Amino acid sequence: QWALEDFEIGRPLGKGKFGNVYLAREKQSKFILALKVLFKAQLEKAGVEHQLRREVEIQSHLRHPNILRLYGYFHDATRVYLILEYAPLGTVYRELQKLSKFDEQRTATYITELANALSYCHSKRVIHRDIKPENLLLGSAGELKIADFGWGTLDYLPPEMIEGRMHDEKVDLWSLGVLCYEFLVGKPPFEANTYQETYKRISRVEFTFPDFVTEGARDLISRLLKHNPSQRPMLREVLEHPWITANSS
Ligand SMILES: Cc1cn2c(-c3cnn(CC(=O)Nc4cc[nH+]cc4F)c3)c[nH+]c2c(Nc2cc(C[N@@H+]3CCC[C@@H](C)C3)ns2)n1
Repeated sequence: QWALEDFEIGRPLGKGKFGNVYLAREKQSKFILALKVLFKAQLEKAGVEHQLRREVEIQSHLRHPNILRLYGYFHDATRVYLILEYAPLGTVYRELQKLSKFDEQRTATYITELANALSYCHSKRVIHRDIKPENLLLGSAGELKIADFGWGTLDYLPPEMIEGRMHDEKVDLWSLGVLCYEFLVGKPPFEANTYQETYKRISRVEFTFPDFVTEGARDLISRLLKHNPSQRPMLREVLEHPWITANSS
């Protein structure tokens, strides 16, 4: 249905592992959006193709306020184009580089917004499995918006995923705890200088808190960062946690 001709391309917003995402404007409507321009080569040469058709069919039917909407797609001779919602306030990754760390109030609200989005996702049996600051964006109101559902650093992946074992929706609960720690501390709990140092830290669940981390934050992260998935809470408990209710908005 769509074609490059129907849009006016703007500045590059960011370069990713398969191509770049540009600011764009559909000519007739004047609708501002994000144009993820990915190379057919870089994608197909790494056997990724199947995940992009997934991202297409998942992100398009996925309608929620905290989920980057996908309006459509197309593919010319050399490249592949996904027409996406534009997050005026950019990535959470960039915000965290600017601020270094986020306060208890900004963290709680992001976990809440992630939790509500993931709660909606776990209904259609949609598990993200790849939540990380780079895939978390910010709408006009500074509200969190998740991108890239088609699915590499180990940081946010739980033991089950890395060890090649059976995984559930509980994978995203763990990622929420790696994020909650990261947003408050400024680095993820298992951050190491090698894949193998990280693989060991995640496997043995070896992480520490700086002095400033609140007891309620120490609690939630510790509840979420459990090796056995069953022992992790579920989203309705995260949303009802005393640290989240006290500090969220
Ligand atoms: C980078 C980027 C991406 N955007 C998306 C988007 C769409 N898809 N995805 C996922 C994806 O591209 N993934 C991906 C790409 C390639 N290969 C593998 C992959 F997995 C993110 C939507 N909106 C944006 C966006 N908006 C911005 C606003 C401002 C405005 N800014 C605010 C702060 C202060 C100042 C600088 C002004 N800056 S950036 N930025």
